Amino acid sequence: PDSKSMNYQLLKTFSRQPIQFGRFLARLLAGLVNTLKITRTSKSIELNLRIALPYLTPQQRIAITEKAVRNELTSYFEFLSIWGSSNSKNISRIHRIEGEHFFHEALAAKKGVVLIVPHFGTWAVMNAWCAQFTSMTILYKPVKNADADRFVREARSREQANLVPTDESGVRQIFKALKQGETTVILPDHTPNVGGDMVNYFGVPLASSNLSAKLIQKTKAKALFLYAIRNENDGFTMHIEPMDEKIYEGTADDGTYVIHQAIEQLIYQYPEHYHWSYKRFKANPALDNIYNIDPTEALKIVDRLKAEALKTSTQPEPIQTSVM
Amino acid sequence: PDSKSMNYQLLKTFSRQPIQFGRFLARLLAGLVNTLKITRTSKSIELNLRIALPYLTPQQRIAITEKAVRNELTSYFEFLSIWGSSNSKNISRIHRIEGEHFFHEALAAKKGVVLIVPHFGTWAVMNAWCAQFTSMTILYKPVKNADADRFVREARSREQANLVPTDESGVRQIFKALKQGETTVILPDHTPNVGGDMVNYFGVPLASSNLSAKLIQKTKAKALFLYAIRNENDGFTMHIEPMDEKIYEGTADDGTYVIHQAIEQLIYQYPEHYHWSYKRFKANPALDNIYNIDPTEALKIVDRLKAEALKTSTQPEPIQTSVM
Ligand SMILES: CCCCCCCCCCCCO[C@@H]1O[C@H](CO)[C@@H](O[C@H]2O[C@H](CO)[C@@H](O)[C@H](O)[C@H]2O)[C@H](O)[C@H]1O
Ligand SMILES: CCCCCCCCCCCCO[C@@H]1O[C@H](CO)[C@@H](O[C@H]2O[C@H](CO)[C@@H](O)[C@H](O)[C@H]2O)[C@H](O)[C@H]1O
Ligand SMILES: CCCCCCCCCCCCO[C@@H]1O[C@H](CO)[C@@H](O[C@H]2O[C@H](CO)[C@@H](O)[C@H](O)[C@H]2O)[C@H](O)[C@H]1O
Ligand SMILES: CCCCCCCCCCCCO[C@@H]1O[C@H](CO)[C@@H](O[C@H]2O[C@H](CO)[C@@H](O)[C@H](O)[C@H]2O)[C@H](O)[C@H]1O
Ligand SMILES: CCCCCCCCCCC(=O)O
Ligand SMILES: CCCCCCCCCCC(=O)O
Repeated sequence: PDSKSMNYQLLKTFSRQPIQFGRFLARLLAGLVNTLKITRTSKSIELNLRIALPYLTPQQRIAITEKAVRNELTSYFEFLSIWGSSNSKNISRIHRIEGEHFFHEALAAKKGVVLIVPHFGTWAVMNAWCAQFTSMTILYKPVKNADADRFVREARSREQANLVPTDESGVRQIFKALKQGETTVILPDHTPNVGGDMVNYFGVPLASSNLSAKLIQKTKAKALFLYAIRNENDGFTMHIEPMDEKIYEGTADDGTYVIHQAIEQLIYQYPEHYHWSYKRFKANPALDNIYNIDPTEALKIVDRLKAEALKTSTQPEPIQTSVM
Repeated sequence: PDSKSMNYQLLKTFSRQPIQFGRFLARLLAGLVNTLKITRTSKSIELNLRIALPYLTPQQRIAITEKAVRNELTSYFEFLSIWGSSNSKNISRIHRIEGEHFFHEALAAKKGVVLIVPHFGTWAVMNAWCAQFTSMTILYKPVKNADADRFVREARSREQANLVPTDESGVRQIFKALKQGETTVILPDHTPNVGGDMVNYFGVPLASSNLSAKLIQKTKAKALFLYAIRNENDGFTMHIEPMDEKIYEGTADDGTYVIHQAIEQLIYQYPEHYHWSYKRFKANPALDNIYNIDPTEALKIVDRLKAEALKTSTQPEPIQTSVM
């Protein structure tokens, strides 16, 4: 009787679509199979977990890898439902919130609020809820495909999000919004398309955005660390956590490192909910090709590198922050 | 602008489903990724094409393999739409029919009609159309999953198909229906679960059903060879072709071989429309593990085997039909 290798509701919904729908979807899936994109993604997830969580045993690593594949794909289907739904419904999708106090307090302080959202869990579900208490200005990068871009921006417009370009005009508009006491959402854990700073990530110096830290340290806005995880029964639990006050100290690179620590701790606790498909660890000049070589050699290069970042740090010369 | 890496209608339909739908579908897809079923299927398609069409060049073989992956997946989504639709709509899905004359003539003869349908193209689309001219009795094997079985049988009941078990009681009911001048549909190109006859298939002796030939040679029913191919624009072209009269001669094994020839010719003409995922070539005691070993060694074993089936055939002893 081995089970739920389909549901009848599923089959009936697919069955009621036009033939064109099925043909287009099959062409999409087949394109994914024929170009090996699915295998490539699975292997990048596996390598990333080997890099960041080297203490897992082979068995634990298999369970986590399989669950992370499942969970990230699930998150993206969930995003489809979220971006097809009204604000009311998306708000009612939040069943439990932890740390709401810090959000309302940060809004009371009227110094601005920077919501720091890693690519983790079902993060797109939080926006509707946040939006009922504050205006939000958000960096937006148009999706490469026009129809998808279209869809996403109906979603964001329904949320009343103020979308701004991912360039210095968008950054200026975010500074302005924070000055007025409003809110922005930054996902800080991808590699910037242009620039910037070599900041350690799981012990590996990686080129990293400084945006969060620059906004926070200049405006003295409050920084909150946010994430949402699906519940056993169709709901989500949202978590709001204040950023360590160290984030205000030092250079933007120092604050960036504090954000990195928060991300690391979240992953350590919930490794199966991080979105591991992204090829983050390529962002070092020694690591440009680690997703394209033999996984074991890749790991040896990474280990060499983490080994040098320690002594060059006790050493007074800035080896690891030098960009060439 | 590279394109139709999604459509907006697609995204909006997925977006309007409940969150449960997305979670269940992602769990399904992820299960497929995590158990390597997708890679395994792709490799079985590739091996089957190497076995049956050894004259293809590597480039031609890649184009055909990719198109066959696309086309079989497309066929199954099309089956979903067909089995969710009314008879009227499914009939209007047939835009062009070739050889309709032979079908109406076979019904006029009132000796019964056996429709021989390879697993090819979009074969499930033909049933509704056939059903408006004749009653149909069909072998049915319950789908392993209960919900899917459910769905499929609403589809067949709406078609007024008389489903019968895949055992000798079903065979007796099909004989009875043919005696009355009615029609049956047999898909003859899979390996039987129990028995039977070593019949050459692309030069390889494979255990094969004899059902079609036994029905046809006893009842003298007319045998028609049927297949449907999707058109450029959302329709399908159906093809009805009389079976070579040799099918009436000799043993059931001889008639089975005539069906095999018809299938071979259809594949030679339309290799991209055959459903190549099925592991048909395992059905020989020398070939039990060819989908699980190195593809080149597999092909060497197959070539050895086709090499012996020739001389043992000119030789008077029945080497290849001996079942042990
Ligand atoms: C219909 C097929 C089934 C549906 C599921 C398809 C999964 C598609 C995921 C492909 C890989 C991720 O694809 C990537 O997703 C992110 C969101 O994370 C998009 O990001 C886009 O939306 C987010 C949030 O509104 C913005 O912050 C971002 O600026 C914008 O570019 C990227 O533009 C897209 O390239
Ligand atoms: C100029 C920096 C030099 C260092 C680069 C070295 C190698 C890079 C390692 C990982 C880089 C992956 O390269 C690319 O980065 C961009 C921009 O962040 C990603 O884009 C992604 O991040 C941005 C920022 O949150 C999101 O708006 C978007 O949803 C997402 O898809 C691309 O999906 C990825 O293909
Ligand atoms: C919701 C996910 C997306 C939908 C697409 C899913 C593709 C599923 C295909 C899996 C592999 C094929 O799965 C197989 O299909 C054939 C039809 O060809 C089914 O066959 C079933 O229906 C046919 C026609 O009504 C009958 O002749 C047969 O007796 C019956 O068992 C098998 O019971 C099933 O095991
Ligand atoms: C007892 C015969 C001894 C020879 C067997 C030697 C190895 C077999 C090689 C290929 C066998 C594959 O083994 C199995 O055959 C059965 C029955 O036909 C298939 O079942 C399939 O064929 C039947 C007959 O049309 C369809 O009703 C059904 O839709 C389809 O899924 C299974 O999908 C396949 O898993
Ligand atoms: C610790 C692993 C590196 C961080 C980057 C993960 C972000 C996932 C976003 C999904 C995607 O766009 O591919
Ligand atoms: C010439 C290749 C062998 C014939 C069997 C193909 C039938 C495909 C049915 C699809 C499936 O059930 O896996």
